[PDB]
Amino acid sequence: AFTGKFEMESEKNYDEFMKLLGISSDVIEKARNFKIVTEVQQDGQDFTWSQHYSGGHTMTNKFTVGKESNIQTMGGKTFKATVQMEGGKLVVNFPNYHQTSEIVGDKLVEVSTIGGVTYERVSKRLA
Ligand SMILES: C[C@H](CCC(=O)NCC(=O)O)[C@H]1CC[C@H]2[C@@H]3[C@H](O)C[C@@H]4C[C@H](O)CC[C@]4(C)[C@H]3C[C@H](O)[C@]12C
Ligand SMILES: C[C@H](CCC(=O)NCC(=O)O)[C@H]1CC[C@H]2[C@@H]3[C@H](O)C[C@@H]4C[C@H](O)CC[C@]4(C)[C@H]3CC[C@]12C
Repeated sequence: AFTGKFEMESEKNYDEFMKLLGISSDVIEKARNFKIVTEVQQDGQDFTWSQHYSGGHTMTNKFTVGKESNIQTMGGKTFKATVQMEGGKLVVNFPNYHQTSEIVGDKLVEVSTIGGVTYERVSKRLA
């Protein structure tokens, strides 16, 4: 149950990480300067995050954890894989991608891998 409103303030390897994944400039220009917000909603197996960035564009995804072909990017591009829970933390696995998504303490903490190279992110809640 990841639900809430969270503000980000940490980006590590950000400009290279988001390019490799397939952001041209759109989300990364907004993240480096303004640092992204979100509103999350989890209904057991069913999941939704909605994110918002500087000019007040929305990007959402809605998927069922352990189900496939409903999951989409910061840009909102759809993909097919199996999102998995392990210790209550959400992960996908790909040839080119991996990541893991969790709550530590009261703070929200994410650690990600593309092409074998690492990203990590940090956020504070105010729901
Ligand atoms: C507000 C931002 C948005 C990320 C973004 O779009 N950044 C562009 C960039 O990284 O440059 C992040 C910070 C940490 C994220 C959370 C962490 O992964 C932990 C936690 C993981 C859950 O599985 C789903 C909700 C969420 C709260 C995540 C939702 C949302 O994703 C958050 C709270
Ligand atoms: C940073 C990556 C990818 C960004 C990207 O590929 N952008 C391409 C584009 O913008 O064109 C983000 C975007 C959306 C994310 C997924 C969606 O938010 C849904 C899902 C949520 C769980 O916390 C973790 C797994 C999972 C499945 C997320 C894994 C990391 C993804 C795939």
